[PDB]
Amino acid sequence: EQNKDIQDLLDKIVFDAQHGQIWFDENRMLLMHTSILGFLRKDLYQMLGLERTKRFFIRCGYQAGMRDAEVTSKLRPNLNEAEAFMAGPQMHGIRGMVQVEVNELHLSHDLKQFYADFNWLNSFEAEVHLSEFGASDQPACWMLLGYACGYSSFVMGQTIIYQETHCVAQGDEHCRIIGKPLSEWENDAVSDEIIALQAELN
Amino acid sequence: QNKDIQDLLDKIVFDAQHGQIWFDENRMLLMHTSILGFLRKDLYQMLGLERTKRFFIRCGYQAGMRDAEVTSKLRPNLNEAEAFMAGPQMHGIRGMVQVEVNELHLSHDLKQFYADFNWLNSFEAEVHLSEFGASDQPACWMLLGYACGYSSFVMGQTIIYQETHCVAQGDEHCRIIGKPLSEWENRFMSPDAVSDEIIAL
Ligand SMILES: Oc1cccc(Cl)c1
Ligand SMILES: Oc1cccc(Cl)c1
Ligand SMILES: [Zn+2]
Ligand SMILES: [Zn+2]
Repeated sequence: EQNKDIQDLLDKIVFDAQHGQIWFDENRMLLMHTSILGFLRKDLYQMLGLERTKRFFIRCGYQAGMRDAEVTSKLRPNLNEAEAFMAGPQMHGIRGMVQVEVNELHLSHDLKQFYADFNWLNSFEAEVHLSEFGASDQPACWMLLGYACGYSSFVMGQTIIYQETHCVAQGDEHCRIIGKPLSEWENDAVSDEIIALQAELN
Repeated sequence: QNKDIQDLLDKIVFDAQHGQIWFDENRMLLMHTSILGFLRKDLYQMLGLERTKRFFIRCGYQAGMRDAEVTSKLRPNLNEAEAFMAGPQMHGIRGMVQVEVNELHLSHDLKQFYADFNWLNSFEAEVHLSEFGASDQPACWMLLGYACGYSSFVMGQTIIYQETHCVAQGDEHCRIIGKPLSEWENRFMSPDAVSDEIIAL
C-alpha cells in the first residue's frame, strides 16, 4: 500500500534465491550483516590509517552513489528534478543504510545551483562505529556521505560536496548533512576535499 | 511454494521508509558488489596478493560464523544435514553463490564431514575477472572463508575447504570439497589459525 513513491525502484530489485543472485537493473547486490561492515572498518583501521580507511569508505560510497544515479536517471524522466533526485535518498532507505528526512532542497541543473539539508535517521554506519570504536570525536558516516556526493554530483553536472554536521556517533540525537557545490564551500579524489573540508569546519 | 528455505526467508523484513533490513534481531544491508571490488583492488596494490587473499578469507569466515550463530537453533526436528544446509541456502539468499550438492554427509557425534559442492553464479568469480581478469588459481576467497566459518562452527571443529575448480580460472563452474583438518593430506585466536590453514591450499 505505502510505496507509491518508491515502487518504480522496487520493480527493478529482483531476488533470485535459488540461483544465488540479487539484481538492481543489470547490477548484482549482496545482502550483508552490518556487523561485518564494522569488522571490516576495524580491520582496515588496523592495517591502514584512520585516513586511508575513511578514504576507502568515502570512495566506495561515491561509486555506489554514482552507479545508482546512472540507473535511477535512465528511468523516471517524466518527473521534475526534485522528484527525480529523490531516488537517491529512497535508494539509501531501500538498501537498509539510512532514512532520509528532507529539511531543505533547492536545485537546478541548468542554473548549476544546489543546496540540501537532510537528516539521517537510524544510520547503520554510526551504529557500527560506536560498536567498534565507541564515542567519536568526529562524524562517522563515511560511506553514506560519499554516496550522497556521488549520487548528487552525477545528477547535477558537477561536484556537489556534503558535510555531516551532527552525527549519532558524536552523541548527537540524529545525524545531519548539508550539500552544496564545491566552490560554495568557503573556504578523481573528491574524497580529499570531503576530508579536508571537515577539518576546516571547527 | 517453492521453498525448503522459507524458515530462513520468514526472518527477513525489509523496512525501506525507516532505512532498515532485518534478519531476526540482526540488521542487514543490500550492498553493491563494487565495494568488495575496490577493497580487492586497493589491497592488491597496497598489500600484495597473499595478504589480500587472507583478508578476504577472514571476512568470509566471520560472516559464515555469524550466520551459523543465528541459524543454529532453528531446525531441531530435521536431521543434521538438512539443518546444515542453512549455510548453503543463506549464501544463495544473500546473492553470493548458488550451491548444488554433489555429496554431503556429516555426524557431529562421530566427528565426520564430507561436502562436495558446485558453486554457480559466484559473485566473487565475477568480481575477480572484472578487476584482475583470468586467474591462475581459484579466487573465491570470501565464499571459501564463509564455508569454512559456518561449517567449522556447526561441527564444533576445524573444517577446511578446497576450491577445486573456479570460474575465475576458465572452468565452467566453481567447485569445492570440505573435510575436517585430519582428513586432508597436511575463541578469536583460533579463527586466525583456521583462516591461515584455509589459505595454505
Ligand atoms: O542519503 C542521501 C543524501 C543525499 C543524496 C542522496 Cl542520493 C542520498
Ligand atoms: O556455500 C557454502 C558452502 C559450504 C558451507 C556453507 Cl555454510 C556455504
Ligand atoms: Zn552519522
Ligand atoms: Zn570460484
